[PDB]
Amino acid sequence: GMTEYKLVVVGACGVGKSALTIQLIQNHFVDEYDPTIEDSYRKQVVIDGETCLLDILDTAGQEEYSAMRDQYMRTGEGFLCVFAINNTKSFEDIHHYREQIKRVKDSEDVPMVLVGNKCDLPSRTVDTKQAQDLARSYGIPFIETSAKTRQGVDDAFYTLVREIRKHKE
Ligand SMILES: *CCC(=O)N1CCN(c2ncnc3cc(-c4ccccc4F)c(Cl)cc23)CC1
Ligand SMILES: Nc1nc2c(ncn2[C@@H]2O[C@H](COP(=O)(O)OP(=O)(O)O)[C@@H](O)[C@H]2O)c(=O)[nH]1
Ligand SMILES: [Mg+2]
Repeated sequence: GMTEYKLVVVGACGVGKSALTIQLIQNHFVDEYDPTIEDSYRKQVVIDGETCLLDILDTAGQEEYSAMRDQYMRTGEGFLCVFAINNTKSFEDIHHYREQIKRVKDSEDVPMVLVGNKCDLPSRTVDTKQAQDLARSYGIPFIETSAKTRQGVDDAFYTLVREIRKHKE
């Protein structure tokens, strides 16, 4: 039976949670995506030779009950924590997101990956070393991505699957 990995993409508004998710799934870059739209996507991929199904929730601004969000929080196995490299505040927000994840799973050891998105942009205010230092502190990988050019998009989600596989075994 095909293994499924339940992934949840989190981070502050505008960092590119949706654009990352839509790029991985539909192979195009979206200029606007309703920041209030929270949806789940599936895709069949092969990762290190294992055919498997990514089940991804793109979190958003939800003042309303989502039965589907409840299930991904309860049963999600890995988190993509996204900030944007031209948004210092979104980088400062990461710690908040990591603490929420630990609380949701009631553990210090939750599979997650730090993603620095929008690295196609020149106006960079969060440098790579800051992000590596934070990732090293958390004990998690750090990947630089561009939802616009596709740089690191497969790598970020695939690295997350690999962290989940290690968590299992
Ligand atoms: C621009 C709209 C958008 O993308 N968002 C608005 C809501 N966000 C938000 N703000 C603060 N705190 C959180 C915390 C969570 C969260 C809860 C539990 C576990 C993991 C986790 F990330 C989420 Cl999903 C969104 C938050 C950002 C998204
Ligand atoms: N240049 C550039 N723009 C991006 C990138 N990712 C997202 N954006 C833009 O940033 C805005 C916010 O993206 P969105 O995915 O809605 O952020 P979200 O609220 O976290 O899901 C959108 O207009 C995207 O077109 C990127 O990697 N590079
Ligand atoms: Mg969005």
